[PDB]
Amino acid sequence: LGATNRLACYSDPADHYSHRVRLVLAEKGVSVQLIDVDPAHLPRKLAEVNPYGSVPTLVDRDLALYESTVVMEYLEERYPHPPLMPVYPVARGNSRLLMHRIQRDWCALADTVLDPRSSEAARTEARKALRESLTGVSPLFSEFACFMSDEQSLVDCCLLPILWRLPVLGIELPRQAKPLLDYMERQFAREPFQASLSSVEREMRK
Amino acid sequence: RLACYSDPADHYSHRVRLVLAEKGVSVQLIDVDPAHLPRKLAEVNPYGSVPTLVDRDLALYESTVVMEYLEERYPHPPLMPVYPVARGNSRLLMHRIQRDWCALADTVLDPRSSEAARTEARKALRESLTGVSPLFSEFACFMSDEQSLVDCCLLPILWRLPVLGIELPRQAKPLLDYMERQFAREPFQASLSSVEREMR
Repeated sequence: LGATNRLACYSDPADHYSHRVRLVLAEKGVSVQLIDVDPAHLPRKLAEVNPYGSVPTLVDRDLALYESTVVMEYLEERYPHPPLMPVYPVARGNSRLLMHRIQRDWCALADTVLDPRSSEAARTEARKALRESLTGVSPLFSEFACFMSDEQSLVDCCLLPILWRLPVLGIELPRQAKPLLDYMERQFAREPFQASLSSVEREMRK
Repeated sequence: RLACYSDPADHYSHRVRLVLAEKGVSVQLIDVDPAHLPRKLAEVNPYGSVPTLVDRDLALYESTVVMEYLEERYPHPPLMPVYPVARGNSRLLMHRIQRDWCALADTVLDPRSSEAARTEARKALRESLTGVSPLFSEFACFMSDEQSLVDCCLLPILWRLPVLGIELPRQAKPLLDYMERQFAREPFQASLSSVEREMR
């Protein structure tokens, strides 16, 4: 009788994967009960719906979804307004490809830097590799208002939680990265990004 | 023609050959040796991965990106449910097939792996498949009554059981029944490489 019946999200307030989803929810303006989870003490209602006990986990009546991209895609399709994906197959495939490249080229490296199981070498090299990669891609931010598009999209939702975390990743971008820095300044100021932040995430910057 | 860079032995490439077969689209298949990466593939895919789909101005890779592209590009016949909830459940089940079954299949087949990891992966895979067999009685396809990208992830692993060193127990009848009809389907037969044939 106590089964889930309202939209809610099990979210680790410190975790960039959870941030992705909180950001997509904030862009959609939908009503959602955020449920903070400690990643070392999973709640019981989460375990009985996600046998991997990962977050973010999105639940609603007769619904349990996890893995951030599954969730984000569910959200884009369930709540079309406003659109965070292009509609036609070519553009849509290019946005999904770019989300996969962000995951492998950037998110993986951030995860290596943050994970206490990483060796010294691994963390340092990843941290350096991530800094050089973002520096490398920076000129592309002079070409579109968002990342590889003039439109807010799930691409941005994947990238922004990492960029928000550069200080906690021990990374600073050089002056030549102005375009990427300008993107960050614009994007962090948007109301939906400001709404996506947990308190612990706020405390990660000034 | 659309072109597809495909490793004829690789289950991930098999997924995309199978989707292409389901959609009946005319495709130039270019076989790739993982040891020797074609220049024209390097030009469009900086990771040198397969399967890779190329059209004019289009280069897609990662098997799920490619499969979803093919579902949206060539809508007939549909390989995904139309509505957001059932589609989310279909994507979730593809994720679970990936982490529970494909990852185990990958460790078995990787020549880099130690013998102990290969042994446990075989056993884990054998048991999970045997456990879900009852589900195959409830639906014509895997967790649905319509051919789907879910089956497309699953079938290349099922095909590969003998090379993985797994036989399903006689009690797994609904799963075997699913295989018996699924393997005989014209698109599935169209999907097989000469090397995949040689695995049974």
